[PDB]
Amino acid sequence: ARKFYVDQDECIACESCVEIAPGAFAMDPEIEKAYVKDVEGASQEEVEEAMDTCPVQCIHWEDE
Ligand code: SF4
Repeated sequence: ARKFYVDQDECIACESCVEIAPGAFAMDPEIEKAYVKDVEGASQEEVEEAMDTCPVQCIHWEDE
C-alpha cells in the first residue's frame, strides 16, 4: 500500500521529526541520525507532521 522512510543522509542531528514520531524516526549510532525504522511508531498524521518539521526533508514516502 503506502510506505515511506528517510535517508539520514541529509539529517543534521535535530530530533524535530523524532519528536513528531518518537516511535518510527530515531537517529542511531550506525546512522548517527534519525531513521524511520518503525513505520507504526508514527501515524501518517504524525510521521507526516514530523516530515514537514525537517529542514531539508531527507524523508520520502515509498509507494512501491
Ligand atoms: S527532522 Fe530532519 S534533521 Fe532533524 S533528525 Fe529528523 S531527519 Fe534529522
